[PDB]
Amino acid sequence: NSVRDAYIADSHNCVYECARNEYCNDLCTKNGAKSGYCQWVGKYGNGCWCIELPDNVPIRVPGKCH
Repeated sequence: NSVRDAYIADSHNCVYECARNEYCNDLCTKNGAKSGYCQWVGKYGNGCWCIELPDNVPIRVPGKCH
């Protein structure tokens, strides 16, 4: 598939921390996702989670934020 649900990440494999769900919905949708929300707890801790984020945008993968 060309989309996936995951933490959106930058070019350094770092999540985007969040204080508001709105921040994440905006961030996710402007990058092509259908919606998003803030995770205050999750696999990698605090960060925005996007629904159906296209695969030309990075997601947090195993390893470190560098």
